[PDB]
Amino acid sequence: ATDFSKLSKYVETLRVKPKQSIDLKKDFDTDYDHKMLTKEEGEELLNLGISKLSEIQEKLYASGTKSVLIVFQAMDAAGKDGTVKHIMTGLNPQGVKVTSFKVPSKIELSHDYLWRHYVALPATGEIGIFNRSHYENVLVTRVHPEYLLSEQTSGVTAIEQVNQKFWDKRFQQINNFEQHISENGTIVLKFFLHVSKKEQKKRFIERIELDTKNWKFSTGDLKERAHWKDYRNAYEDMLANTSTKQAPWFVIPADDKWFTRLLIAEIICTELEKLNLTFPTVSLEQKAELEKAKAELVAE
Ligand SMILES: O=P(O)(O)C(Nc1cc(Cl)cc(Cl)c1)P(=O)(O)O
Repeated sequence: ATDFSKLSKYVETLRVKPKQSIDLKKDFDTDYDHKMLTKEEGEELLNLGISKLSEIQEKLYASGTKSVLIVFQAMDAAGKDGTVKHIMTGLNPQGVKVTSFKVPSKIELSHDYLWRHYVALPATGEIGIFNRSHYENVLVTRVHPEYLLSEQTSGVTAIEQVNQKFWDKRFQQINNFEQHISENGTIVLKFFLHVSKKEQKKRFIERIELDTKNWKFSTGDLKERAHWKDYRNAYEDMLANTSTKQAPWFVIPADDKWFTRLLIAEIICTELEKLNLTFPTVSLEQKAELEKAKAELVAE
């Protein structure tokens, strides 16, 4: 009945189940038109979600036991960078690291495609946010197989060699990677921000018309949009083969940003709450030390 219980219920429908097939036009909304709360209420609940998340982070850091890896993927202008900024703003910098994986360096191209991601994994007690991730290697690379030609370790000397079997094998490799880290103390949560083609267009135009922001918009941004369908295919096949119970994907409607952020904060808090984190407790010995310390201070 409660608005929070409505949200909690709705959130469980966003998890990609391991056995399901994925049609992003039909099975998953870019916009939710049955919202259980107003924007204003959503904004106030998001702030609580960020505070709860900061509390969890501090308990995680003080514990130094599990690590947390949060992956974000999205089409351009879905609101991924803003979502990451908004979260980061409310967390302590000491225990939290954002890595944005760009075009690989020459050195990175001299290792397997997973190496730079493995290198950047979170240490125990830390939270690692991959803003773009290892998944780029079954997404941007799949839409533009020509990139595989610069990958010395990938074994591809001509794009005609690349077929469904090449992608199936990357999905297995990615799954093995995430299972391993999951079996060795890392909680893995993956978010695809799902924005409609129409809303992407409206965001592109809005930016182009802002004399304050339009220095940021290139011709290349259109080019990736012209591959909308190829990206959708790549995303579908990936979500259908790399969401496990242990490392789930969540598809988040991205067309209303406040709602996107709310949902992501909720899911992260919900999932991390299963860890039952608590702050350190003060033992009798420690209590005696405190009382002694305070006595000495007062005695000065
Ligand atoms: O990652 P975000 O989606 O937040 C991205 N926003 C954005 C906006 C426009 Cl109108 C065009 C393009 Cl190509 C991107 P950013 O500029 O915040 O990184």
